[PDB]
Amino acid sequence: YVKPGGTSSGDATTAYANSVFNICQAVTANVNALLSTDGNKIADKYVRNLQHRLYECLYRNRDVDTDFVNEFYAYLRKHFSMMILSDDAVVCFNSTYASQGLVASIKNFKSVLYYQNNVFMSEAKCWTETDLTKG
RNA sequence: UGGGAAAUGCUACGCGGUAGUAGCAUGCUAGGAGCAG
Repeated sequence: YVKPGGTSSGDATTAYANSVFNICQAVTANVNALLSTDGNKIADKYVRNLQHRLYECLYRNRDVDTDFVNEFYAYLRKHFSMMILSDDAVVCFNSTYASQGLVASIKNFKSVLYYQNNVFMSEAKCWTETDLTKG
């Protein structure tokens, strides 16, 4: 037969490929969440200036810009920490930021998967934990 | 007339080598089993 696509199982680099794909999904959810917030009601200038610079570096500038890449990566490390196995993830994220939609949430992931993978994540499958004593 | 070396044995000490014994740690290999995505 002819396999249209998708990963096989019996090769040697499946776990690493899935991990990279997972990280890409998370980062693009964060980018989408940040750019769809009205800039007239943001917090201290820093983040709103960051949003402006982000749109510029995304759609206007042609080649790569190293410093802003470093800055955004540092921001993500500050407010969005991930531990990643092959397609299994746990995220510890600042809640007050996600309240105003400055970082990801489950609705952003649902939208990203719907338009980038052609599957519909049902929110009854994910889980959200408020306490930190229990892991 | 206020001058002494070696060959033998004993004992003690240390080193070296040899063997045997025991312990410790590790590195490899092989075998078998279990868990996870």
